[PDB]
Amino acid sequence: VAQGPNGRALAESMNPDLLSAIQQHISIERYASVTYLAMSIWCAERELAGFYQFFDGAAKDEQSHAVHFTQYLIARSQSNDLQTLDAPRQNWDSLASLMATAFQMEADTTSSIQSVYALAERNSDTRTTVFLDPLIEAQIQSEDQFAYLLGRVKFANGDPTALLVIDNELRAGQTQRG
Amino acid sequence: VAQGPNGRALAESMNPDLLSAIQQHISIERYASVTYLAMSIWCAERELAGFYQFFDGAAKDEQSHAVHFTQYLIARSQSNDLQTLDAPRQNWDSLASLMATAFQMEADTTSSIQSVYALAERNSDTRTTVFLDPLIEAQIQSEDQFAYLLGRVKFANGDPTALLVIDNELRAGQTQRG
Amino acid sequence: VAQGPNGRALAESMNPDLLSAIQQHISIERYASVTYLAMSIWCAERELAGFYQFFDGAAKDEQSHAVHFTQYLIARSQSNDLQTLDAPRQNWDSLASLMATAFQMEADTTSSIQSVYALAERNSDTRTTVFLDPLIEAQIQSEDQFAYLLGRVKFANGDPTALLVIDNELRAGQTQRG
Amino acid sequence: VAQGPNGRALAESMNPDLLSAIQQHISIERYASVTYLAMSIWCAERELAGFYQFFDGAAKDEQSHAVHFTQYLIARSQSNDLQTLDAPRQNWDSLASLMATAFQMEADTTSSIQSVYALAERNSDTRTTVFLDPLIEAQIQSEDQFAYLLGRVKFANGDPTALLVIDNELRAGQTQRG
Ligand SMILES: [Cl-]
Ligand SMILES: [Cl-]
Ligand SMILES: [Cl-]
Ligand SMILES: [Cl-]
Ligand SMILES: [Fe+3]
Ligand SMILES: [Fe+3]
Ligand SMILES: [Fe+3]
Ligand SMILES: [Fe+3]
Ligand SMILES: [Fe+3]
Ligand SMILES: [Fe+3]
Ligand SMILES: [Fe+3]
Ligand SMILES: [Fe+3]
Ligand SMILES: [Fe+3]
Ligand SMILES: [Fe+3]
Repeated sequence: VAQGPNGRALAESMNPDLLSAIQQHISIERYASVTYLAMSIWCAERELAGFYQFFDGAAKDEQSHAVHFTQYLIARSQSNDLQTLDAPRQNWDSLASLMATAFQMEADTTSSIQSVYALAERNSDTRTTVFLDPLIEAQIQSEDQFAYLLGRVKFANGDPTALLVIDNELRAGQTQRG
Repeated sequence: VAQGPNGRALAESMNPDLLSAIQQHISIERYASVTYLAMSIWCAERELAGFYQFFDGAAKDEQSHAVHFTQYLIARSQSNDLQTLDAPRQNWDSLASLMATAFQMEADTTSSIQSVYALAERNSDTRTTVFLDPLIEAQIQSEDQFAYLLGRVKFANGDPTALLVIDNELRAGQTQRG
Repeated sequence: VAQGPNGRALAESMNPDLLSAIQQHISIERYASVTYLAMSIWCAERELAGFYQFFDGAAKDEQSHAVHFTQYLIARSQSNDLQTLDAPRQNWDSLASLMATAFQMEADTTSSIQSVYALAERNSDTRTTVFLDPLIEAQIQSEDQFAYLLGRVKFANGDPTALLVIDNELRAGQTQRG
Repeated sequence: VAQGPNGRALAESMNPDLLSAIQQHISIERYASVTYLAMSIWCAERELAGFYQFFDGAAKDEQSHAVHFTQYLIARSQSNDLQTLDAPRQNWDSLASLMATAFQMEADTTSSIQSVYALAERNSDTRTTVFLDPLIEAQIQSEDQFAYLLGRVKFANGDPTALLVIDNELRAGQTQRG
């Protein structure tokens, strides 16, 4: 029985480029987390309590996704390499602009997973594509959800009255088309 | 005991023009169904989640009405003839325009039933008028409901803020005067 | 943030040939639905109440599958295009012939999904293959089920007594190998 | 306040031909009752216990229908006139022949109601058409049910084995398409 790079028994070696891609993606999940924390704060600073609570939960969820990836590397007997985390964006001129950044962040998360997915297929790593399949499925739902929140905020067309109604929806947990 | 056109024992023959009228009306119910599906999609594309859920349920209800009619022909030992279904309308410039089409669709459904009703009376088919009586009663309630939804949307006068409030009413199931 | 063809925020563009293939497949699910409705009617006309109830439920399930696909296009910010629906087949000389058509309809549904799947892989659309994966899994179970119902009816070798026993199985919900 | 023919306060006079038609129809319901009793006995004599129980209940139901009509005449302040009741048919060469007589008996019951209905319309007696409307609705269901039982027995094509299976269905209360 061979030992993998993290010291555990190795079921099958992993291509180093694929390992680096996964380590890089863990950073993207962690960056999404701190970005949603920043967005939560921006919302709280403007008394948008429902948006604040939504993004506060979204930040914890993104961290959970990152940890989920670290567990996969452990399972594959590969080393984790937790990286320096950039500071998030923290300033937006409107809620609509913030929600656009949030949507792009989800689309960018999926793109990163897709890039890892393509590299795993290049290396015939079926464990990794199977591991990523449910995460892409969750990304479709997340993109649908953030397209819903962004589009609903844009529908409000900057009217504070409409944004308060949407804010109360989010505080109630009404955060998807349903 | 005579056998009816669908092969079952025949309680009483049905005039072929009346049969064709019923088969035609089944198509109208099926067309109402796919129209409400199209309207549900239009609403979902604009993040009008409550209107989407309402029309999604309305589409299933219209299909149930169609099946209810096929069961009556079975009960009368008459042949069903499921027809080609036209594509629905799929484009509207506003929610108010969509709701106007929806109201007209309900009024047109009732007109079709009324036409079948008149033909059954011409042929002294009391089974068919008795069968249609509760369906006309349900049409009155449906017309009242869609006049309510259309009128409430028109009252909003295109204000997104008011349409969001109405959207949330529909998501809660507040879809009639009550 | 770019807007997709249906107006929603776009996470990633979709190849137009892949979009048309998905729109075409939605038609196949809707056609399976009306085909199972026709089969339900054929069974009811022959007092095969269990087969009638089975196909009545199967028709609603196929419609649900179609709606599931329309929701995916919404999630991808792609336009739906609900198409004209052909009239179903409505005449069979025996229950065994009807069940053969039903089995082929399920196999043909899977073939259509497989064709969409191959086109998504050609375009590296991992969202679409992930979306279709569970639907292919459900197709395996559906093909297993309809091979079971077809084979059991063929085992009956046209004996009405055996078909009544099977009819009662279906009315009880005994519709799979289990 | 005028007194009606049965002595009670009279809300509106009834045409004597319409009264005789209703009195005649009460006889038809009573005759259906004793016919179903005879059919129950025929079935019991052949150990068809499920068919026996079905027709035993059907006989009581027909009597209830007759009483329902006598109550309407009371409500209209009209005299009842309970008539001599013919002896039922009591001999059949097969269960299929018996079920054909049963189906015709239901169709004939509806025809009698229809004849009363037409006479009430001739006399603009809207109380009577309203009273008969739900009874015609029940007749549609009864005709559907007896077409189902007759057709299922005919499907058995005289095989005792199939008739035993159907007999057990009826004993379990499985007496309609459902
Ligand atoms: Cl805004
Ligand atoms: Cl509007
Ligand atoms: Cl067969
Ligand atoms: Cl027989
Ligand atoms: Fe994530
Ligand atoms: Fe995310
Ligand atoms: Fe999978
Ligand atoms: Fe309808
Ligand atoms: Fe309707
Ligand atoms: Fe009525
Ligand atoms: Fe399907
Ligand atoms: Fe299927
Ligand atoms: Fe009766
Ligand atoms: Fe009866």
